[PDB]
Amino acid sequence: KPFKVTVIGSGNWGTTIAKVVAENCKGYPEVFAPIVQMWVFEEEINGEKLTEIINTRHQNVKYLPGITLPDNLVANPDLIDSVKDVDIIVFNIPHQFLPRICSQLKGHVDSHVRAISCLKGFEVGAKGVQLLSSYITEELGIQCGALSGANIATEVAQEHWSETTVAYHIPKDFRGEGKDVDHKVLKALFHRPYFHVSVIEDVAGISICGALKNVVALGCGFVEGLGWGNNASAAIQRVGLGEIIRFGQMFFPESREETYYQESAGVADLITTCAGGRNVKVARLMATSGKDAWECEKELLNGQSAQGLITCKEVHEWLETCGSVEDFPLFEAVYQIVYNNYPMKNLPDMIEE
Amino acid sequence: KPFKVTVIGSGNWGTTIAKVVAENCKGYPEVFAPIVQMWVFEEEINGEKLTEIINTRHQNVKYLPGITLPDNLVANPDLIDSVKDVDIIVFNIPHQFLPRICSQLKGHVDSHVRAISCLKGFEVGAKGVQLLSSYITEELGIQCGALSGANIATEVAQEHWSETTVAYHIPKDFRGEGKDVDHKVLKALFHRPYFHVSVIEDVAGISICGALKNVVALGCGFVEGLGWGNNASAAIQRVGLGEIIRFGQMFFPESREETYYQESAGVADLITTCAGGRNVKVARLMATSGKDAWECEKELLNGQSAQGLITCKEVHEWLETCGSVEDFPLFEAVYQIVYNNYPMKNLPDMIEE
Repeated sequence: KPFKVTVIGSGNWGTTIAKVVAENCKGYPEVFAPIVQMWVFEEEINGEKLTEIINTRHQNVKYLPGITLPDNLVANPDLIDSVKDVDIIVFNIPHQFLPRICSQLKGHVDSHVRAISCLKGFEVGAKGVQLLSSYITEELGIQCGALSGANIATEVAQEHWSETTVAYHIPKDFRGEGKDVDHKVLKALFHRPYFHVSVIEDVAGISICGALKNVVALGCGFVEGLGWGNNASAAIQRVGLGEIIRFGQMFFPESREETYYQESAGVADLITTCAGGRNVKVARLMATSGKDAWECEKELLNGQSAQGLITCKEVHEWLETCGSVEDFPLFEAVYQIVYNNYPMKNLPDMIEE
Repeated sequence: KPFKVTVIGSGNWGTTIAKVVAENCKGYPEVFAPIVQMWVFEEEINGEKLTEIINTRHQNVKYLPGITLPDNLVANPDLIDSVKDVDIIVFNIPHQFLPRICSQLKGHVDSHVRAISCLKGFEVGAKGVQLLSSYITEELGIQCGALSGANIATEVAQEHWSETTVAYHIPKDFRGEGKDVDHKVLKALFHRPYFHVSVIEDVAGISICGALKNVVALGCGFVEGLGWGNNASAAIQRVGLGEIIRFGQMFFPESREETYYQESAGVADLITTCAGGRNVKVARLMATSGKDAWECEKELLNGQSAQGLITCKEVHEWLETCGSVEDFPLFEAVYQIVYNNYPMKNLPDMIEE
């Protein structure tokens, strides 16, 4: 009768929503089962199992240090055991691990199971476009939504106020109240006083913003680094928002314009990304120094990557196979500056209408 | 036959817009008359006349120093002489001088004259709402549009790339091509490679943004100063944008939602204002110190004011007479914090949906 929730991922973002979910399961005992399972890929810190470190003193010592986890958030090293007659699966693993997790879950989940994908962005390249939520559905046979917004795992964990959008299309095989998941169940599952949740249907809209915003953030960084200021940056954000809407309606049609300017996953996530982050910082240094993206990527983010560098190439490849490159001058301009040696100062002329 | 253009202004924005217009008049000799007149309220410098300082060596030494003005930008101390059968009037003076300029132009303009107001914002209070372009139309009997975007006179003058929206409803009195002004004439009049122009109809939409953005910028400052970061700020911008749309469509129902998220006057102007400026800076200090607004206004802005402080009171008064206070929780929250002594930390609970 009540909904059993499992989180598949355990990382930064994985541990953090699993806490969000565990706090709501305790908060609504008539709706959700008391215990929340979290799939942790077994690792040993100082010869001690990570799964047991979490199952008292309640801290993900490696991926989320200093954050006290509820009591009902139980770590599980077995993927199939964590899924043992689950109702709601919250997918929170890096994109490169999705094919592994899906192949391992095939024939072990359940037709009744409904899922939510916390994986930001979508699949884009020369061969086509695909939502990661749709990959889950066609490799598991389960209904799958998305969670995305202007948020960072570190801030949500420290209970710093931010928002998120949760998108889910109610399926045909729905049977209502205390039996299946609707927008009320999803609102109760994720909403916290420090984490405002808006529940919608548009899974496509929420998803494309998560990737495309990073291409726009590069254009803002270029413009900031050149010393053009806030007004020039705000102009790229406006042009960028328009290109995100255009991309969504062209390839997912399907998608509501409203999602892009009304939701956290849209406009708010674009604003925060263009204000500060990996993509804007790398682009700003490219303009300051004159070094190429990857030189700047190495210098500032050491380990990690500015995902917009990959996205602008992938979007370009998809648009070349569509014959729709002319329709997105900002996306094209960012690609031309990053990969080829386009002047950067020519950005206004390239986007000029 | 060609369009004679006059700018009523001479200040920061006035001289800058007159430079933009003079550049385009020289650029389109088949559309506009060669000379552009600029009304300058006579003042003496080195005991010298400001009007003659501009009419060679072409510099507004007091209001726009270091900026070389074309050749065809002629300063005029006589209001009526500057309007000497003129086709297009560009109003660019501070809000407090609009009743003076209008009362002095009454019975001296000409019915065929079309105008553009560069005066940001609109009139709001307990008694009602009014566009300042509508005040011009009701006092002069001339059609009047608006010019607003994410821009600063200083940057546009320096030819630093930015954008603007120009809004104008084509009237019933319209003739067509080389006889009257349409969106093509307005695009040619204001568009520059360093100043991108988008021409629309929605005069109401672009006007309300110019005032309301400062109420939102206060909410961002509060949230930043509390140490909640970019994600919390982006959330207030998202909520704020929604409240600007809601306000526009409630009180100027002929307003298009599109204007708010597609145009420079909308989303871009909101982004730049919330990123940096008087309103965000004062609000940030209010959170940092704990002093009241005006104590913070004196400490940073010296001989300048954060308009949003007045606007949040004026909007509240209008909403009280409408009985629509509940519909705008963010606008109400900003008010309550500024005027009364509302905790500021309660901002998420006040806007919670």
